[PDB]
Amino acid sequence: VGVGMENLIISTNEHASSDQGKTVSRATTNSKTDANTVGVSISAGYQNG
Amino acid sequence: VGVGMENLIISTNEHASSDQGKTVSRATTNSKTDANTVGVSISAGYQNG
Repeated sequence: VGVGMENLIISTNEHASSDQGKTVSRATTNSKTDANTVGVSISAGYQNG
Repeated sequence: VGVGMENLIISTNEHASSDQGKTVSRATTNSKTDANTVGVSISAGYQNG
């Protein structure tokens, strides 16, 4: 009795995945600011004096 | 009866994974602001008086 092989079949055990996603968002911002400025200027020249 | 070994084969049981991803997004912003300023200036000098 002998055994002969006629075909070899390979099944790869790899895992494949796919993902699909959607996002919607809304943001609201309120801002409040105050500023203070102090300035000093010195000028000197000759305009008819 | 004796047993002799001719080859040793090692199969490492480590898990390898790869991931590929793409993203597209769009944002829209609307802004509204109001500002108020009050200023006071004092000047003193000598220009023909």
